[PDB]
Amino acid sequence: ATVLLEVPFSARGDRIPDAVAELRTREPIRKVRTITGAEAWLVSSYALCTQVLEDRRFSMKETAAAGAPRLNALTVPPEVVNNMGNIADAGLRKAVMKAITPKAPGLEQFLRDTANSLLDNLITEGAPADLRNDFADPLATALHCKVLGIPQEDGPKLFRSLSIAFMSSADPIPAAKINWDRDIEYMAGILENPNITTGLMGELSRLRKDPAYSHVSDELFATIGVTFFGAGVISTGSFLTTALISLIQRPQLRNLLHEKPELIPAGVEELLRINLSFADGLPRLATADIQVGDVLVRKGELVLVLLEGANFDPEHFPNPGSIELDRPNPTSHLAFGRGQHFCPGSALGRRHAQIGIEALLKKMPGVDLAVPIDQLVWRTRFQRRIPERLPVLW
Ligand code: HEM
Ligand SMILES: Clc1[nH]c2ccccc2c1-c1nn(-c2ccccc2)cc1Cn1ccnc1
Repeated sequence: ATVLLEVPFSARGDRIPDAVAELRTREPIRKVRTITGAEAWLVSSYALCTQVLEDRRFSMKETAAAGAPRLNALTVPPEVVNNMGNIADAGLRKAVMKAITPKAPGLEQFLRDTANSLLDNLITEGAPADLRNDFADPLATALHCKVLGIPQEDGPKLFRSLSIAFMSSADPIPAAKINWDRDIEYMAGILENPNITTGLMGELSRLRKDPAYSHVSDELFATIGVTFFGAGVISTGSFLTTALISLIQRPQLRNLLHEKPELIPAGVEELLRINLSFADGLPRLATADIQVGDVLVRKGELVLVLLEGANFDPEHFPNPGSIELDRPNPTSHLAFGRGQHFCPGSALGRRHAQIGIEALLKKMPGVDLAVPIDQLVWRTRFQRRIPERLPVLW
């Protein structure tokens, strides 16, 4: 006898397990066990993944309900699960979304300058270089300090919360509350700080004193800062790190993009499609009995939407493991989700990766791994897949 299939399958972010394709073919919705011991339905085809994400009766908010089957323990207060809904109810969605586009004057130049400085320091120090800890993550951190309007020198401390805050744990995590409460106090201070006049926190600080927002809570204003910094930094740093691996493993593509950088946006869209940065399926709780494929999902059950299930589905993306810059459906992947909860940072995440890759290919056209790929150490029980270090030479 064997136990019920456990998720996640593998923390490795450099290859998809052969098993995903066999599951998609045989049982594109099927029962699994999460690290908490809960049962869940794992959805792994493009068609069924999009069905679940576009039907709000598969609820994000309700995943936080006491007593629900859980993917993992919350590392945030349960109200944060409904963060975007709370932002919309407060009348803040348009302003928040406008502040996190990559369009502010100077933003892209700042990204380019920062990437080039980071790369020059690595070149000066000499190979090998760690492209996660000394390039992708500092680039993400610097970007989000700029986007939020907060001092660059405050970035590293906020960043160091994230190796715990985005854990995927069976049990509550005492350090997550300590860091959460500290980071909330920081953002509350930022809202009171008269020098903070630009970016997301500068805008929230003005709206906070506007009569139309006088009953929006100071807790929610601070929560927006903490959550958008953390989600954006972990998501862009992790995605860029594992996209760099996929690029380095493809010398012909690396060379093509170095030679024709106008193709980098199309290359980044494929790197998004094939990205394994999300370590777990996206969780939703059924609020009704709903037919998904051959399974009648019952009210109260947990559903997990496997992004790489959709994004490597050959029925939607032929030759799914190959990076093709001429696909007819290039942005139709699920790397940013789909539906009500589609990532509000998508444009920023694209631009962070495009500029980081453009800068890397110009400065380090010969970039290559400095260790055999199997020597990368994949972080476990985390909400992202990332190598602890990414050692390269050039
Ligand atoms: C390449 C980078 C990124 C990737 C791959 C990514 C991916 C995703 C995905 C898949 C979702 C959907 C979650 C769900 O439906 O359960 C999402 C939601 C979200 N992302 Fe991103 N993200 C990235 C960058 C960012 C950035 C830069 C920010 C902010 C600065 C951000 C903020 C958020 C927020 C606040 C949500 C929640 C939306 C909601 O619950 O409605 N993300 N992201
Ligand atoms: Cl949840 C959720 N929903 C969101 C919607 C919009 C932005 C963020 C979130 C989060 C979230 N924030 N966060 C966090 C923790 C500390 C600092 C900054 C962020 C970790 C998670 C994810 N997590 C937690 C428990 N299980 C999953």
